[PDB]
Amino acid sequence: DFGTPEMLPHVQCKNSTNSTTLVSWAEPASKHHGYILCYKKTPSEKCENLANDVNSFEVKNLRPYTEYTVSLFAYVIPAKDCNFRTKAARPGKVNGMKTSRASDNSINVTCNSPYEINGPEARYILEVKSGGSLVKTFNQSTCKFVVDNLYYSTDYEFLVYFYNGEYLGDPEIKPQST
Amino acid sequence: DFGTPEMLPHVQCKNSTNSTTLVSWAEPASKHHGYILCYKKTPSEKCENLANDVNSFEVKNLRPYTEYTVSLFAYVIPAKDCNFRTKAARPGKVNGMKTSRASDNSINVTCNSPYEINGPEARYILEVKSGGSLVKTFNQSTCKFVVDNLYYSTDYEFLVYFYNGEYLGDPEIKPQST
Ligand SMILES: *[C@@H]1O[C@H](CO)[C@@H](O)[C@H](O)[C@H]1NC(C)=O
Ligand SMILES: *[C@@H]1O[C@H](CO)[C@@H](O)[C@H](O)[C@H]1NC(C)=O
Ligand SMILES: *[C@@H]1O[C@H](CO)[C@@H](O)[C@H](O)[C@H]1NC(C)=O
Ligand SMILES: *[C@@H]1O[C@H](CO)[C@@H](O)[C@H](O)[C@H]1NC(C)=O
Ligand SMILES: *[C@@H]1O[C@H](CO)[C@@H](O)[C@H](O)[C@H]1NC(C)=O
Ligand SMILES: *[C@@H]1O[C@H](CO)[C@@H](O)[C@H](O)[C@H]1NC(C)=O
Repeated sequence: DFGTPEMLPHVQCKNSTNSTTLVSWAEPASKHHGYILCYKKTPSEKCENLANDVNSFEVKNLRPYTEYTVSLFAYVIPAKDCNFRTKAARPGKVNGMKTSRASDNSINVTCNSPYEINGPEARYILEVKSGGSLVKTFNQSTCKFVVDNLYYSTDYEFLVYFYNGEYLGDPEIKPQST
Repeated sequence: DFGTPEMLPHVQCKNSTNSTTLVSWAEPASKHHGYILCYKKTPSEKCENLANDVNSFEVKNLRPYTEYTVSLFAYVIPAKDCNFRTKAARPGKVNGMKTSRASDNSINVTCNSPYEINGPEARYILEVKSGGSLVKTFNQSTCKFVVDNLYYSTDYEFLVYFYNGEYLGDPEIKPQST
């Protein structure tokens, strides 16, 4: 109906930066208005000629946990797009793992996300070991752990794994004494 | 016309793996056929409510050298999609840089692509230094360099930079003697 959320014509957005753009549109004199800005990555179609007279094809080299759309075209020598999602895989290792003394018997552990997530979620698992024995374990949304109440002159190992909702990746291991 | 490249109905593609899928379609008894399989990443629209009665908006936190599409919706409190591309940025550092002796006065240098490309191309720049002086330079598509005819008992530094068609990133530096 008139005044309900409708798409706006003549929108400008080309004045971009490496990480931003300025989106601008016509100024209505008329009344008071609310707005919804919508955006997505423009994906480019990748086409290939298969072998003649084949019934199936294995599409390879796809990224894990990614939504894709396929279409087939035939020629002699309404059709809907087919949607699928690749299965999840093991994520990569965390980046920039830093182990630091917070106090006399306290250690602070920080890291940044892996580049390859490969799944629906993002969690950080920290294992704390001494002489190969599990001393403490933590599971968080943010890779900022405060590990306190440890023994005074002890060698500890800190193992941070990324969890993507389906898989645990390899740990980034860092030694740190008290 | 009849027999020219037309989109095929009833295509199946859901039996995926972490990096592949099986795409299958109806077997025509009729004649001999050629095929084009087309695919792309299905991008998800990200919508947000802006402030009321505004004329412009700065879309931030975008990836460098990425194509995007924007649309605006107004409501009281044919319109085309607007396409743009973020500008290029400095790529990241190369991964897994390995320096090895190929012979007595020969060194082999290998690395893998950075995670962040941020531009249209992919090239590897290798600088070879001795006592801070530039000895050799190479520019290649593949990060596999064979550095021969060096002096016999000399310390050299190998600096590999990634070039993305617009920017050079930071070097990965590795010492290697002959
Ligand atoms: C992808 O799946 C195969 C089959 O299970 C597995 O061997 C491979 O490790 C997987 N990749 C990752 C990164 O999980
Ligand atoms: C340890 O991290 C906490 C935040 O999680 C912070 O308040 C504290 O100052 C940090 N200590 C050191 C030594 O960085
Ligand atoms: C970490 O916690 C989440 C809940 O917040 C849970 O679903 C997940 O299973 C835990 N991590 C691992 C590695 O299982
Ligand atoms: C993005 O652009 C700004 C402005 O020139 C610059 O300071 C910043 O370093 C750029 N980022 C990269 C990774 O090139
Ligand atoms: C050096 O690399 C070349 C390929 O570029 C290969 O033929 C040669 O065997 C390599 N040598 C060593 C020591 O790996
Ligand atoms: C490397 O070579 C390409 C041509 O193949 C050239 O366009 C580019 O300028 C060179 N690299 C750098 C860092 O300029």
